[PDB]
Amino acid sequence: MLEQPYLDLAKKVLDEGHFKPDRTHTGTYSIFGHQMRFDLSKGFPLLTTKKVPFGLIKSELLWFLHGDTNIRFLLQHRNHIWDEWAFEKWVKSDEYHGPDMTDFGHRSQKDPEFAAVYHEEMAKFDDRVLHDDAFAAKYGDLGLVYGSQWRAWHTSKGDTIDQLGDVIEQIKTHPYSRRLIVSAWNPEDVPTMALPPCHTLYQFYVNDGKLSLQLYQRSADIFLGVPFNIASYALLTHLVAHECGLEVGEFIHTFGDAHLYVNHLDQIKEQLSRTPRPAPTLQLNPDKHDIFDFDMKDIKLLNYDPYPAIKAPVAV
Amino acid sequence: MLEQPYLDLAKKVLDEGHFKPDRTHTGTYSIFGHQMRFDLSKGFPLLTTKKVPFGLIKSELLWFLHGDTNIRFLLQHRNHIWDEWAFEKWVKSDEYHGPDMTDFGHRSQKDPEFAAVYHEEMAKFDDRVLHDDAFAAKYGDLGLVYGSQWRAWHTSKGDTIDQLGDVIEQIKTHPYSRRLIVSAWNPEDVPTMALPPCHTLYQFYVNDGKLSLQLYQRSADIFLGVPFNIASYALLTHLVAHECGLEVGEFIHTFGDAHLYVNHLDQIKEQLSRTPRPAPTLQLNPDKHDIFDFDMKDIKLLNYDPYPAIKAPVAV
Ligand SMILES: Nc1nc(=O)c2c([nH]1)NCC(CNc1ccc(C(=O)N[C@@H](CCC(=O)O)C(=O)O)cc1)=N2
Ligand SMILES: Nc1nc(=O)c2c([nH]1)NCC(CNc1ccc(C(=O)N[C@@H](CCC(=O)O)C(=O)O)cc1)=N2
Ligand SMILES: Cc1cn([C@@H]2C[C@H](O)[C@@H](COP(=O)(O)O)O2)c(=O)[nH]c1=O
Ligand SMILES: Cc1cn([C@@H]2C[C@H](O)[C@@H](COP(=O)(O)O)O2)c(=O)[nH]c1=O
Repeated sequence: MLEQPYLDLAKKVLDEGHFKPDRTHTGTYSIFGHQMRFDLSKGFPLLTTKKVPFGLIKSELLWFLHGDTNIRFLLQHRNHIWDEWAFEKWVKSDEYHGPDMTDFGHRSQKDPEFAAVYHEEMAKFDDRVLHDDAFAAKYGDLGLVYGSQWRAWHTSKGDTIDQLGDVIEQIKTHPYSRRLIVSAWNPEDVPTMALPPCHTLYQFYVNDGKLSLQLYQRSADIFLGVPFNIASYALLTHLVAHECGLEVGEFIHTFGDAHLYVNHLDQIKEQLSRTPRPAPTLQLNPDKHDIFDFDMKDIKLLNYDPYPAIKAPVAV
Repeated sequence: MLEQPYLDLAKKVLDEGHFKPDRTHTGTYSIFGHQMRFDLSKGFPLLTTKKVPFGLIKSELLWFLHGDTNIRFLLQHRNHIWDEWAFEKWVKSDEYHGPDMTDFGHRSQKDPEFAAVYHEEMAKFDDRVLHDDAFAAKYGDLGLVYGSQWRAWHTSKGDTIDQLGDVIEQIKTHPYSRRLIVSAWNPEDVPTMALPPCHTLYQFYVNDGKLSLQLYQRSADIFLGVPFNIASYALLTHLVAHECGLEVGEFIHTFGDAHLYVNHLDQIKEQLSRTPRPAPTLQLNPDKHDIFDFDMKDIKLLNYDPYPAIKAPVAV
C-alpha cells in the first residue's frame, strides 16, 4: 500500500548495502542509484509502520514557500528542527560573550554541560529570536535556505529571482513544458556552507491534469532522514496540483547516496515487522487557492493511525 | 548485455507511454520517472543494435572539459553538432546583411532555399568561424554551454568558479563525500535561453575504488537523443575514475520526461529486432593522466561491430 518503496528501500540497504564511512564517522550500508514512486490519489505516503509527525513537516514547508529564513517563525508554529544552525551561530557568537557550547551535537550522547544546559542555552537563544526581533532578524536567519533558494535566488546582480513562482505560472501558462525545475544547488555558495542543500532539484510535470513530482536528493538517511522527505515534497504535489487547478498524479524520488547510517540498524529492522497500517488523506481547503499564504490549518491530514514511534540517538 | 536498459526503456515507451505534445508539435509517448544503470567493467554501453558514432561523442566531450564554447574547435575536430545555434545567431545577424535563413530547421523537410543553400549558408558561416577568428570569437561562441557551466560559472561577482575541477580534487581529497555534484542548471539564465541544459546535474561517488556516475536529464529523446547521452557521461566515469587513480564502477541515468517522440516510432521498433551484438572496450592512454588535455586519440574505443545505422528526419 502507499509508503512501501521506503520499506522496500530500507530492506535492500541492511545486509546488502555497502558499508561506507561518512564525516560523523559512524559509516553506513548504502546504495547509490534509487528511484522511488508514490501516487497520491491512493492518499498520502505518510508512514504508518512507525510514527512520523505531520504538523512539523507542514510547518517546515510553508516557511520555505513564504520566502522565509527566520527560525523566529519556526519557533511560533512550535517548530525547532532548523535550530542548532542559528545556535552554532550564537555560541561561536560575537555577542553571546560568556557560557560556550563548543562541539554541542557530537557531544549530546556525552552530556554533562550540553546535557540540559546546552539544550537550554538553546531555548534561551530562542526567546530573543521571538521577542528581541533584533535577534530574530540578526540570529534566527540562516540566509541561504530553501525559501531563499526557491524564492529568492541571488543573482549575478545583487537582487532576487523567485523560482517556485515560475513553476506555478509556467505549469499554468505552457503545461507540458519539459523544463519545469527548480534547483536549489547554487554552485558558488556550496563551499562556505555547512550542509549544502540535500534536496537539490525537483522536476515538474503536468501529465494530463496529473501534477507529478520527482525530487533529487543526493544525500538521504533512511530512518530519521527520508520519512520527512517523502512527505514534504508529496505535500508540494498536492499544493501545486491544487494551485493551477490540476489533480495530483505522482511523486517520484531520486536518490543519490541512499543510506542507512549503520548507527540505527536495529530500529529500521524493528519497522519491517509492523505491517503498513493503512493510509492517510491530505485535504486542503477549497476556499484558499494560492499555495504561498497557507496558515497551517487549511492543509489538514485526516485519518492517521501509526504504529508507536521509534526513536534515535544523536544525529549530528 | 550492456546497452539493454535503453532497449528495455524504449520498449516501455511505445504502446505504454502517454502521448504528450511537445513545442515542435509532434507529441510523444512518454514516461517520467526512470532510472537506468550501466557497469563499465563489462565495457562500454555503446549501442550495437543500430550504429551510434563514437568519434563525435568523444570530440563533443573534451570540448566541454576544456572550458570551451567556441564551435570553431568542434569544426576542427570535424564536428558540427552544436552548429545551428551560432547560425540562428548569424542569420538574424547584425553583420550577415543579405541572404536570410528565417525558420531554417522546422523547414528542413520543406527544403527549397534551405535545402542545400541554408546547409551551405551554414558551412560558409563556418569557414569564417575557422579563419577569421574574429568570427570564431564573435560567432562560433555559444557562451553558456556545459564547458562554461562545468568550468566557468559566472558568479554574483563578474568572474568564474571551475566546477568539474572540484569533482576532480574533492573525489581525491575526501573520497566518499556525499556532496560531489556539478549542476549546470543556472536559475537566472534559463529564460533568456534557447535550450536550457538537458543535462542538468550529475552526481559523483567514489564507491571503493569504483567511481560511479548518475546523470539527471530532465528531457531526453529515445532514439536520436539518448544514445549519445549514455555514452558521453559513461566516458566521464572512465576519464574521472582514471583521473584520481580509482576504477570505474557504474553510470546511472535519471530521467525526467523520458520520451519517444511519436515521429520516430517505427525506426525504434526497427532496433528492438537487432540483438545486442556484443560490447566495445574504451581504453584511454596510461601515459596521459589528466582529463582536461586529452587529444582525441588517447581515448580510444576498441572492438565495435554495430548494426547498420538507422536514420531520422528533422529534429528541430
Ligand atoms: N543523518 C541525517 N539525517 C537527517 O534527518 C539530518 C541530518 N543527517 N543532518 C542534517 C539534517 C537537518 N534536518 C533535520 C532533519 C530532521 C530533524 C528532526 O527533528 N527529526 C528527526 C527525528 C527522529 C528521532 O530523533 O527520534 C527525523 O526523523 O528526521 C532535524 C533536522 N537532516
Ligand atoms: N529531440 C531531440 N533530440 C536531440 O538529440 C536534440 C534535440 N531534440 N534538440 C536539441 C539537441 C541538440 N544536441 C544535438 C543532439 C544530436 C545531434 C546529432 O547530430 N545527432 C543525432 C542524429 C541521428 C540522425 O539524424 O540520423 C542523434 O542521434 O543524437 C545534434 C545536436 N538535442
Ligand atoms: C536538511 C537535510 C539533511 N539530511 C541529511 C542526511 C545526512 O546524513 C546529513 C548530512 O549529510 P551530507 O553530508 O550529505 O550533507 O544530512 C536529510 O536526510 N534531509 C534533509 O532535508
Ligand atoms: C542538448 C540536448 C538536448 N536534447 C533534447 C531532447 C528534446 O526533444 C529537445 C528539446 O527539449 P527541451 O524542450 O526539453 O529543451 O532537446 C537531448 O536529448 N540531448 C542533449 O544533450
